[PDB]
Amino acid sequence: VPMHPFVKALQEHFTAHQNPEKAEPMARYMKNHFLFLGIQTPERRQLLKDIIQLPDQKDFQIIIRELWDLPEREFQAAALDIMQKYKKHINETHIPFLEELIVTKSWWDSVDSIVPTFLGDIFLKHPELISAYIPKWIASDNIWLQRAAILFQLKYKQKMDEELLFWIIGQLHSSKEFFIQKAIGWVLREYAKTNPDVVWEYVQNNELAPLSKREAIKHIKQNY
DNA sequence: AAGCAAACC
DNA sequence: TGGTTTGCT
Repeated sequence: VPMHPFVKALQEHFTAHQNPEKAEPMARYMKNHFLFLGIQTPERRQLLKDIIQLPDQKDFQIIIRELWDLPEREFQAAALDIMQKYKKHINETHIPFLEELIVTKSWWDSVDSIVPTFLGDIFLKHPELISAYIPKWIASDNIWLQRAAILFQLKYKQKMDEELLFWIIGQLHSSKEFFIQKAIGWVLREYAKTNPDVVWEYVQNNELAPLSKREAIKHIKQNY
């Protein structure tokens, strides 16, 4: 049961506007890993906006954590919306907190919302800290930390550390896991928008699961 | 923005 | 495999 007044209010307000009809397909979409209230993003953003109508920064981790502990998935989605409002106060001291969010209530919807934006931004400012986390994540056999290691650079474009990217991919290319094979294909395809020749050379000369290779070269294969 | 792509099956 | 739904940048 949440103790922070803001979370209490959000819980009451979301619950007051739940839609059981929508809840069922939303839950099915996430392979029924989570309960849903049945509130999609536009309404969920409006309901969050109602409650803002913003707690001191000292509270933001407590608020996020309490929301993460609530059963229905919309509360974790709201928590990420809230974390965005504290963007300027998030720094390298918060990486362990982000780790906790990644490995708790884990699924692609939360992890993909955490990793390329919040972790991506942190490691851009603190690239000398990557070696303290990325190898650990690779060795963890937690697929969501592994996906984090792959996707934190997803939006980097010209800022991509190519050698690092390819090393990470090499470490994880033999994973049987769909979410890892797919993340590899995704990040390669995305980076190929920036540096297509380098991605082509990588996939032509380094082993990848067929899913990963196909997804990587989806848009550039017609150029070679 | 709308061009894109995560899921889903 | 590739069409559908939803949401991000």
